[PDB]
Amino acid sequence: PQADYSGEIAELYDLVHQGKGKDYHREAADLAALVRRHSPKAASLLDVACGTGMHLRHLADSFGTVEGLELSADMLAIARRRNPDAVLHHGDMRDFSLGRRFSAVTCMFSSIGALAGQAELDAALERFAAHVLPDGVVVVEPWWFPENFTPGYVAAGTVEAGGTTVTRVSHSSREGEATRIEVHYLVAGPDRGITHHEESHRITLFTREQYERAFTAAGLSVEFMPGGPSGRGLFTGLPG
Amino acid sequence: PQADYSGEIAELYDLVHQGKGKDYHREAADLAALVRRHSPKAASLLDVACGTGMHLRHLADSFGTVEGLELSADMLAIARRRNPDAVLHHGDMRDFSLGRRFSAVTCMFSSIGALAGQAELDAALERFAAHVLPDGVVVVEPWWFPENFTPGYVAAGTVEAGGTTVTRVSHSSREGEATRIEVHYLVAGPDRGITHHEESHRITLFTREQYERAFTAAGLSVEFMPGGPSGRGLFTGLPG
Ligand SMILES: Cc1cn([C@H]2C[C@H](O)[C@@H](COP(=O)(O)OP(=O)(O)O[C@H]3O[C@H](C)[C@@H](O)[C@H](N)[C@H]3O)O2)c(=O)[nH]c1=O
Ligand SMILES: Cc1cn([C@H]2C[C@H](O)[C@@H](COP(=O)(O)OP(=O)(O)O[C@H]3O[C@H](C)[C@@H](O)[C@H](N)[C@H]3O)O2)c(=O)[nH]c1=O
Ligand SMILES: Nc1ncnc2c1ncn2[C@@H]1O[C@H](CSCC[C@H](N)C(=O)O)[C@@H](O)[C@H]1O
Ligand SMILES: Nc1ncnc2c1ncn2[C@@H]1O[C@H](CSCC[C@H](N)C(=O)O)[C@@H](O)[C@H]1O
Repeated sequence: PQADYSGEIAELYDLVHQGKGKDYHREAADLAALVRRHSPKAASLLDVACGTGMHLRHLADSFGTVEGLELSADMLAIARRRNPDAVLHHGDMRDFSLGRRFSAVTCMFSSIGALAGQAELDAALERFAAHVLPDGVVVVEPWWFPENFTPGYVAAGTVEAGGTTVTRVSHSSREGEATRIEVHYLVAGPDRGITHHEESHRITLFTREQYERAFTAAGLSVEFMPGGPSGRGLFTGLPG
Repeated sequence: PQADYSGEIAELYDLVHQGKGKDYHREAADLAALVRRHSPKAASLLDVACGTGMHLRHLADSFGTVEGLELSADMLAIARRRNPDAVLHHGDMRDFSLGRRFSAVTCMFSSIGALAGQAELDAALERFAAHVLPDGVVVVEPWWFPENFTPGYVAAGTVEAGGTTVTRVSHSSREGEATRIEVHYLVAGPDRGITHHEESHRITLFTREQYERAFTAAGLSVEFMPGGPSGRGLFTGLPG
């Protein structure tokens, strides 16, 4: 299985997540209101691990200048197509340097959990702090805390769009201090026939203290609020 | 991919077909009624390619004595558990010889489409007539005809049993004189994780007249009723 968000997996991302019920329009509106709460006059936003650019496409309608960073070229391609007039960088949230700062730096949908341990987490928070304006805000949607993760969780759904049926089923286990989530897809359409795809990801179960440590090492005050877009809450941090 | 109805594919059969809405109770009832129409005092019944023995289990409530014949040892094992007091034979519809005759010889759910070519169809029908009593009836549920099969058809459904989620997705193409149906499964549960399975079959697209000629060569009068249990109609033959 792949772990790199590429190929047909990357192609099926938007369809499966929309079918699961993810509402990027609501999420972007919530996020713009969160940002303006901590930074009333905020005018620009860097979305880190922006994936297919779905958040940016909507954040564009609340913020004058949006920008992305994304490690997977195949995810980035879809995002650039969707956000043709924004700058979207190919790069790595651990070690990136855009030479500018934004009112908000966001990292959504637990993309932070692709990092391996405290050192990587710390390095990414430090980069997020390096790209935020002095009156701005950094927003990170965490993965589950270890005590709130349910090993053995099964998600299964099937959606169809434009002649094609796509079933996605995931199963998750605890693997050391991370979730191993294994995801299988069957994709069937009249002319193309049926194929099976798979991916597999390790998503780190950082504790609240570990996120907090990373924010604080970056010069950011930190606040957690439970709930948020995926039930995992949101951290925000403010420089100074 | 397997073609032989074995292993996990055989274990999944009942759940997926019942999940798809197949009602062997109502089909058994209909079949028993149809049998009696033609042979009012009918007492015994042979189910050829009986698979998991689902029809047999309900036909037992209508006919004094039921028996089956199945090629696949793994399907048959399921059928023997389900029908512990009936005789179920391990054998081939193309050439079996049981030593006795029955009021009804049935062959249901397009099992007859595993045969290729007029010679095999003929052979099977002559065996069915070699096992029917003189006042009894042969019932064969055909596959689609070449004129009414829908190429490109995709089926997808999900069912859950015992904590396990099973998703089955089929694609069907016209592969010459048969339907190629390729079936994929994803099976997931909290304790067992996810597993993928696949089968693929050619199911022969015999014309109406090919079945008619098989029944005729076998000594049976033949009638066709459109619709039937699965949309494909039903043929019935009476020795004579
Ligand atoms: C709702 C719920 C979820 N979970 C965990 C279980 C499983 O690891 C995950 C939900 O699985 P999913 O719905 O198949 O995954 P999701 O759409 O959330 O996407 C997640 O996994 C994919 C692979 C990542 O790209 C994505 N960034 C993640 O959010 O979240 C829990 O532990 N408890 C819960 O109540
Ligand atoms: C609804 C419909 C279906 N079809 C064809 C398309 C496909 O070949 C078949 C439906 O496939 P399915 O629902 O996946 O299959 P089904 O449950 O009927 O099982 C069939 O294929 C399996 C492999 C055999 O063991 C079984 N003996 C067959 O009935 O029927 C048609 O031609 N016209 C139709 O209107
Ligand atoms: N080190 C890294 N730097 C930047 N992006 C990364 C990364 N590791 C993983 N990712 C990206 O993180 C994303 C996780 S999926 C979430 C994508 C998007 N934020 C959304 O909400 O839909 C994928 O696009 C993946 O390629
Ligand atoms: N030559 C042959 N003789 C006997 N059974 C056969 C066969 N070729 C295929 N089969 C059986 O045909 C069945 C098709 S599935 C239909 C099974 C059952 N009649 C039901 O209605 O649910 C499978 O059990 C397969 O193993």
